[PDB]
Amino acid sequence: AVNGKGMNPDYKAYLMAPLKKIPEVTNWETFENDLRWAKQNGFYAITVDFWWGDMEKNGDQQFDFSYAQRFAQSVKNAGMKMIPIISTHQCGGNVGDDCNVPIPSWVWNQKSDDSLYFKSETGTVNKETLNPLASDVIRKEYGELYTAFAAAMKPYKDVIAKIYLSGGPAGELRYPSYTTSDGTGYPSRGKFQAYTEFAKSKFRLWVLNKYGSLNEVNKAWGTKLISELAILPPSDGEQFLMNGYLSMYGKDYLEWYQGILENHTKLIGELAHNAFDTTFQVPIGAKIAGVHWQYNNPTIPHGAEKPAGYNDYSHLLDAFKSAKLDVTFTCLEMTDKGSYPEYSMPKTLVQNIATLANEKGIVLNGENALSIGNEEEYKRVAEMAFNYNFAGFTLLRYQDVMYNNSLMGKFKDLLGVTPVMQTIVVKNVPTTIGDTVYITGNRAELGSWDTKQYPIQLYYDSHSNDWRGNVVLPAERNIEFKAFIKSKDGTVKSWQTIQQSWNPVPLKTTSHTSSW
Ligand SMILES: OC[C@H]1O[C@@H](O)[C@H](O)[C@@H](O)[C@@H]1O
Ligand SMILES: [Ca+2]
Repeated sequence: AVNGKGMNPDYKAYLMAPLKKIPEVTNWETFENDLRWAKQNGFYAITVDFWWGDMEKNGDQQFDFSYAQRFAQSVKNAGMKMIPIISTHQCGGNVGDDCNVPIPSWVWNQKSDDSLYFKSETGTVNKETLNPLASDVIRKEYGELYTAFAAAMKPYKDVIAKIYLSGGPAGELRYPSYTTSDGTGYPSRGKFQAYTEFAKSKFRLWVLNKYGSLNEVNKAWGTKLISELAILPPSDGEQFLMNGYLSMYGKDYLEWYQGILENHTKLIGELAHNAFDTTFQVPIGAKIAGVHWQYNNPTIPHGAEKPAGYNDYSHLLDAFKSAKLDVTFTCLEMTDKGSYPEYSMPKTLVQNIATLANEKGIVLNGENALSIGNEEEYKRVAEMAFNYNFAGFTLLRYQDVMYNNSLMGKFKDLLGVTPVMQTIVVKNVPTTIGDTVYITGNRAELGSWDTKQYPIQLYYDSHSNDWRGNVVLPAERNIEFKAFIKSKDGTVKSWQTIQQSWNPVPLKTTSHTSSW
C-alpha cells in the first residue's frame, strides 16, 4: 500500500440493501436466507435506507419505526449486522433510483418563506432534501428523528455496526447541482443552488458580518456596489467558473457556499452523537459525493464540483474530523479519462481524497458509483481499497450479486476478504548502507507487483539479523510474492531469486520464511 504499508486491518465488506422495502422485493424468510449467503461470501453487514418519508409520514412526531424494527429482527435471525442510514432525503429522481419516497409533506408547511428548499441559477426549485440554511428546522426535526430512532432501535443494539447520516440529496453532503430538470446532469457543469431569497439574504449578511459595512466590502473586493442589496451570488455561473472564482468576491462566495455544508456537518454530527453515543457507542459516518466530470476542464476547472459545494476538500474534511464523523467516498471502480467533453478524473479524485483523509486521521470507507457487471471493476475497487487504507467497502447493490452466483464468487475472492496479521521473514538479503527491503505480489493486497508506490516495506531485525515485517494479508487466498532491494536513490537494486507463494495464507497468524 501507499507509504510502505499493507492493507487496513479493520477492513470489512458491506452490502447495500434494495431501495424498496424487503416485502416489496422478496419475503422475510428468503431475505434471511440471502443474508446468510452474503455472510458466506465475506459480507459483514447490510446497509439500509430508512426513509424519513416512511418514519414520520403523517405529521410531526407521528412516528412509525415498525418496518425498521422488523428489518432488524430478520438481521438478528440471519446472524448478521446492519448499518442503518437515517435517510432524510428523497428516494427517486437520482441515477439508479427505483423507488419514490419524498420527505414528509407537512415539513414544507413549517415555513412561509423559501428557506427550506433550493433554487438554481435559472430558477429551478429543488425539494428532495431540506436546505442546510434552515438550521433551526434541521436542528428540531433531525434532533427529534435521531432521538426517536435511537429509542426504537435500542432493543437491537447488538446487530447495529454503525450509523450513517444523510447530509443532502442522494444521501450525500452537497447541493443538488446536477439534475436533469435543471439541465445539469452528467457530464455538464453544475449550477449554483443559492438563489432563493433566503439564500441571498444569508450570503449578504455573512459578507457584512465579515467586513462590517459596504465601504469595507468594496475595499476588499475592489468593487463599486452602490448599496447592500447589490451583494448577490454569481449572476453568470459559467463566467464565475471561468474566472470569477479567482477574485476576492469569488473566494468569499465559495467560502460561504461551502461553509454552509461544513456547518451542516457539525450540526447533524452533534445531534447524532448526542442521540446515539451513550446507547450504541458505534461509529457514525456521512458521505461525500464523487463529482468526477468537468474536473480537468481547461476553461471551467472543476465545473461540476464547485456548484456541488466542493471547493476545498481539505477544509471540508476538517469539518468531518471536528464533527467526529467517518467519511464514505465513491467511484472506487472507475478510471481516469480526462478527455473532452466529459473531462472525467474519478481515480485522481479518489486518490487525493483518500490521501487527505489519511493524513487527517479520518476513517475512510468506499463505495462503487455504478452497478458492477464484470470482475474487472472488482479489480479496480481492490487496488484503491487495499492500497489507500480504506477501512471498508460497500457494494451497490443487493440484487446485482444476490441473483448472480458468478459475480458473487468473484466478489468473495477479490473483495470479500478477512485481513490477517502474518510475519514475512527473508534471510540473506545482500544490503548495503542506505538500502531498504520491500515485498510486492500478485494480489491488490500486495501492491500488484508494483515497486514504485505500492510495495510493502520490511525492516531489519538486528537480533535475528534478517528482514521481516508484520504484514496484513487476505486470509485463505493463494498469494505470490518476491522481496526486492531499493537503493538510497529510490531505484530497484535487485530481486529475490525464487518467487515465493503461500497457498493459501493461513487463517491463524504464522510466519513465512524464505532466503534471498
Ligand atoms: O442506498 C444508498 C443510497 O443509494 C443511492 O443510489 C440512492 O440514490 C440514495 O438515495 C441511497 O441513500
Ligand atoms: Ca418531528
